[PDB]
Amino acid sequence: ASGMIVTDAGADQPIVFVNRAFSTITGYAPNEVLGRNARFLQGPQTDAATVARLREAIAAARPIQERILNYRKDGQPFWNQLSISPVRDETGNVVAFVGVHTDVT
Amino acid sequence: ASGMIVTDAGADQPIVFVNRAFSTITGYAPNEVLGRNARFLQGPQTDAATVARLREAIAAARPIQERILNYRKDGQPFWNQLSISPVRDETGNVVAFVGVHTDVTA
Ligand SMILES: Cc1cc2nc3c(=O)[nH]c(=O)nc-3n(C[C@H](O)[C@H](O)[C@H](O)COP(=O)(O)O)c2cc1C
Ligand SMILES: Cc1cc2nc3c(=O)[nH]c(=O)nc-3n(C[C@H](O)[C@H](O)[C@H](O)COP(=O)(O)O)c2cc1C
Repeated sequence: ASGMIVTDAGADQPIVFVNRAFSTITGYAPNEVLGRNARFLQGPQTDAATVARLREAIAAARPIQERILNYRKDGQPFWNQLSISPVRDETGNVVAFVGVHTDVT
Repeated sequence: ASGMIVTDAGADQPIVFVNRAFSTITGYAPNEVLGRNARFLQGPQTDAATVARLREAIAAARPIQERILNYRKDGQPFWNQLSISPVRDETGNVVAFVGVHTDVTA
């Protein structure tokens, strides 16, 4: 099953919602991630260039997909196939971001 | 501000998340809507042909935009500029639906 992360659009894109599969994949319960930026999933072997592409895409509200090394709550690394898209209203304002992720280890 | 509704993909699309603007626009608190299909926003002056287009688009997981007459919790009508899109994983599976809505009553 594919995880889903919804964040606010501004400040530092705090997580406001995760689905069941997010917890299955990452080992984190919703209560311990809500209000945090999803970058806590990253760790020592995460590719910095991949992180920088995500950072630029979110800043510009551009859709992006990456395969990124993430870490479960218990510290185990896994390959996360991640897609992020902005959610926009009719006037083009960004309301939220939505991420979908799949463990492709 | 623009409301956002997230629903499950399956089983008549129950609401799983709303943002604060959803409550400002509709008068419903999250507790009052979680687990329900968003059609409780409709009422007797809602255009049946618009509802049909929504029904067919959601069943097909096709993005759709419509202006639809909706009703606040206490019954006040408002025009809802609504856009609904599926959320897909890399294999194309629909994970959720996301709706963004604005009160465009003149
Ligand atoms: C909706 C959404 C979902 C995200 N999901 C993930 C994720 O699953 N894994 C990850 O490493 N980063 C994820 N990110 C990216 C980080 O939150 C952050 O944007 C990224 O690391 C770049 O920013 P930084 O350089 O400030 O950390 C997500 C971001 C958004 C907006
Ligand atoms: C994510 C999402 C958000 C929705 N938001 C609204 C809304 O704001 N107003 C509305 O009248 N219907 C909304 N709907 C549409 C109804 O939930 C429903 O799909 C539509 O009325 C057609 O179905 P029916 O004939 O089975 O009621 C939304 C649906 C989804 C999936």
